[PDB]
Amino acid sequence: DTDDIDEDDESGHNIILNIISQLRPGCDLTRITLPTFILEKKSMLERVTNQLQFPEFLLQAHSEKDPLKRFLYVMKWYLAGWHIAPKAVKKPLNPVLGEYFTAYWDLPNKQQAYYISEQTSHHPPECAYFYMIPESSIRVDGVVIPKSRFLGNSSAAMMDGSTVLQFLDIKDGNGKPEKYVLTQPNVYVRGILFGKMRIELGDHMIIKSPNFQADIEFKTKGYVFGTYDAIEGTVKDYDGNAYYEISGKWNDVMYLKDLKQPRSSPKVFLDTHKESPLRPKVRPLSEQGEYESRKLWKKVTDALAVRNHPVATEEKFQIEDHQRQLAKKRIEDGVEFHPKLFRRSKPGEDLDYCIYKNIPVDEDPEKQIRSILQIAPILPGQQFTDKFFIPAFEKIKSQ
Repeated sequence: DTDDIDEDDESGHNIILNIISQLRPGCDLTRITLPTFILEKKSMLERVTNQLQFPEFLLQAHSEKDPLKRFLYVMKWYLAGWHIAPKAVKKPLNPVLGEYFTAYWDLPNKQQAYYISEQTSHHPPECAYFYMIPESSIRVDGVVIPKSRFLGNSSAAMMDGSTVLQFLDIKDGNGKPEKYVLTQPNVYVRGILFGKMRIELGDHMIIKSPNFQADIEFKTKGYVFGTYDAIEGTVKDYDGNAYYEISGKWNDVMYLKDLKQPRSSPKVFLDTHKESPLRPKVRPLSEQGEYESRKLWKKVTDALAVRNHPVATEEKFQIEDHQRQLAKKRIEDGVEFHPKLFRRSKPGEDLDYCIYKNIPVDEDPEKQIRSILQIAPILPGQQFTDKFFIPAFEKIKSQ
């Protein structure tokens, strides 16, 4: 699979050294087009679902009665997806504005999970996603907000997005659903000058719940601290009491140490080699829309799969130049882009965007499922209608 092949040969590396020579450390990469040979065959909208491929941990969390153990399972679920990634130094395609991707999972417990996402902003880039398992009262909303940076020998996507997880049938002290906020580590590429490129996850990831929190540092390989991919973090309450220390590597084995029993050794917490991922399902291509991820990028990804980069580049240009023309018209007409599927949040809320459709917390799961399926085609055989293309803000006025 080309996602796992490094195509950074001498000619290719020369192309990158070339680009690197125009930039000053600290600048962003919004002005330049990276070559196609550093692309994996997925839109960022779909790459997000890699992170959701271990729903069993989430289902366990939801069924776990003890608040602290429940927190741990959420942390386990959230950490599990990161190693599901290209083996080569490759990144997902930057989605076009209004691009959308939907997917579902048929879960071991015979329920379904549903996923809807859309690219809501181009300058600066942002996409929003929504994921729900109504039959288990589990709801997830989030956004990706990548800020690209050239740093010299390094570059990065500084990840400012976050995720909100809610257990709808577990009420907190307010009578509201138990809520977790989870942030994202930064994604670095090192060795863009000297030697071979390598991706590292980078700084701090935060997980907050009503009763517990964790701050997890994704360690950067020394010089003196010479190992890749390690994490270190503590699970605390809000009175400063530490319960567990997490350690290990996000792409190998992670361990938890019971700080209450300091004689004990760290115990296996998540072994990424032993856990089997569950991949999303997607409607057939013939059923997908013009700006639906896999269909939109199909000619690009076909060319990528056979390593035909002149074609991949040409196909990517036609798509991206088309979007440039659409953006010009908008400015000419005094109009702005408005997402189809996500409504803008009010100030002081957790996320820039949330799915537009009202899905009452205590509504029967069967009714919640029908509401979800009315938002966009997700399951095989579903159809588009004009409503889909109406902006979210117009659809919340009717609601």
